[PDB]
Amino acid sequence: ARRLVMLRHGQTDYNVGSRMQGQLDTELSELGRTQAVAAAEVLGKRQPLLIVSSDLRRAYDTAVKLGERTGLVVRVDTRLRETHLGDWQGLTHAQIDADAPGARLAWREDATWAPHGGESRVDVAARSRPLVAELVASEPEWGGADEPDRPVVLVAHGGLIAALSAALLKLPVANWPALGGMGNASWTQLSGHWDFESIRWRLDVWNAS
Amino acid sequence: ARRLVMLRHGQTDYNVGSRMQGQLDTELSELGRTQAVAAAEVLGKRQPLLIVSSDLRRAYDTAVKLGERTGLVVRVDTRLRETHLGDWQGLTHAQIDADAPGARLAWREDATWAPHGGESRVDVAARSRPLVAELVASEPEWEPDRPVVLVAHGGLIAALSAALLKLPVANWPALGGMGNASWTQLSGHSIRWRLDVWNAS
Ligand code: VN3
Ligand code: VN3
Repeated sequence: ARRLVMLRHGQTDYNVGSRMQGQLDTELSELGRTQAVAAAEVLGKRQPLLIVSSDLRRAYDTAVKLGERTGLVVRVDTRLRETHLGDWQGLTHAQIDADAPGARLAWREDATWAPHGGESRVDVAARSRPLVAELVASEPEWGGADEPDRPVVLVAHGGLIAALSAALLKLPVANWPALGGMGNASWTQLSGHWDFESIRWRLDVWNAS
Repeated sequence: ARRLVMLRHGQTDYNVGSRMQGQLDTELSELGRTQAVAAAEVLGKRQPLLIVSSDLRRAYDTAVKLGERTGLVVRVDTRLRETHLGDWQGLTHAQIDADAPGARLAWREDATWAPHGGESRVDVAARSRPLVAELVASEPEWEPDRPVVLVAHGGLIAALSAALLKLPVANWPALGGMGNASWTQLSGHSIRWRLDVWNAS
């Protein structure tokens, strides 16, 4: 079995202000940096095989602390970026609700709906799922005989993680909103048991702190 | 929206020996009581509204440590019992696999399959889900972030959670087994449930 760990970036100042980011490249807050230190310790002990991060700095900075704790290089991939949120980037929840009452809630319940200029959950899965497939192909050590519990660690964002997870689990799109919201520096683990499609993923942990 | 928290029982002696329990009333082990304390600590802080426990002692006792921690009567409902596992109750993994090779694994992948004499995951969801809807009706208070806590079992939690999420039966095996004294949180916003936490320790 292949263990896949997915870590949401630590707290940013925008998170503190309930302000939407998307692919705006915001900074970790001080608290966010200490969160990343704490998470690296926990995940470091699990002895990751590999670290792949979103190139957005809030994720990348989170990933670098795990790299320091484990002596692994941090690989970077734009396909792990958070959902592009188009017109909503830079606005707060309150601001969005004032303009479009009910649009946020509606967005949340429809995995095919994108904000104007942005991405849907389905779009994000379409870019991120093949990356997991590439790592299955490129990392023979993963779930291999020697050390089969050593996880691949993807460091990213909450939207990306829900989308990628639902897609790996092969939930129908209509059910993707069943997956909730990750905490800052919280993680999710899937296991892939066994062609890439033949892999059967299950959810071991959603949103551990 | 309403928070629903579901806690699996602490470790039993049967768990250490990979021995199936079902609705056999087995006991918490030493380590299991310890686990139940620690979990009581964490979950007490979220200021639970109310507690329902399976009447099985491994679950009931687990619930008690939280009840003590926060001062509420641990309500009991037999509808929170673990999957009845028929012929498998009392048998070990090694034992089941020797008699019916591949049945145990295949069972995990089919929410509709029951051990002979026992219940399927679909059966378990149908009997336990009415308890949640009853608590929706009979409990006005739903401070709306205070959680309702169900203390129960790994099978029951997976099945009930999948049913609340309205996952298709075919996808119910997407949910992996809960750790001992680990918990899950659903949020209900008919109501649409989402998964906030699966198998936190
Ligand atoms: O705040 V995020 O990009 O998960
Ligand atoms: O082994 V338990 O009844 O979840």
